[PDB]
Amino acid sequence: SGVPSRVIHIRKLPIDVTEGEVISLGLPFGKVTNLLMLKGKNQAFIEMNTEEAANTMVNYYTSVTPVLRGQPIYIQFSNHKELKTDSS
Repeated sequence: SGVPSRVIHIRKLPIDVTEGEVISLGLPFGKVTNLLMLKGKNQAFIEMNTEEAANTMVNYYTSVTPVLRGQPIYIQFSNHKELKTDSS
């Protein structure tokens, strides 16, 4: 059944790109509730307002990968409950 997936961990992405793109892809998936580009190890994390959104994000990308102006940026699920906002 449903899979606890709210945060979408974007891989193979040069954290720093533009949101309009990252979110642009999520548009059809549903709605973006947040987009934090962790420059750390080139990894982004977006939060979908609906479960059907988060899933479709990675699920659909299960085969087809999204790129940026010619830069393929993988979109995978998260590895934690939910994205924490700094410290409130």
